[PDB]
Amino acid sequence: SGAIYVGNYRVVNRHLATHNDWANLVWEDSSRDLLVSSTTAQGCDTIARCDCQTGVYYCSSRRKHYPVSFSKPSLIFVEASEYYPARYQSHLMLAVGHSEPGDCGGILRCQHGVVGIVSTGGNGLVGFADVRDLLWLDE
Ligand SMILES: Cc1ccccc1CNC(=O)N1CCC[C@H](C(N)=O)C1
Ligand SMILES: [Zn+2]
Repeated sequence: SGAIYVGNYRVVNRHLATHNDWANLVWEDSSRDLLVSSTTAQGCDTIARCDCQTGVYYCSSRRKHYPVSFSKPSLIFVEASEYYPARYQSHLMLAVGHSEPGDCGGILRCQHGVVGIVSTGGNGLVGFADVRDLLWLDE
């Protein structure tokens, strides 16, 4: 679990969105596993606007932060799950690092701010949904 709170927006994994997220829907994209809802309170987070390929992520299944080198956002095949059929997930970045399904929502950050959130993984890999291209989150 986990979310990004920037301005009057809450960014969550689309597969973990609540009934309240859907009732306050701003934008969603199944191919990216992202959903953004509106908030009444002002958020605590800053979004990175950069091309960093290193950063640090929070891993809830270890209660620890880990440094990672990750690939640029790209189109990657993801096997069928209970949430989605087998498909290509877009804007996904992979890195070597521990992850389990409940780690989805953990933030990846570089020195410029929030880069993305955990969305997939397994076998010593962790995959992050990028948010750096969503320039509208800042206004
Ligand atoms: C092993 C692991 C580690 C971290 C996260 C997930 C997993 C394994 N489940 C998994 O990949 N999916 C279920 C949740 C939604 C995911 C998606 N983006 O399509 C697909
Ligand atoms: Zn950066």
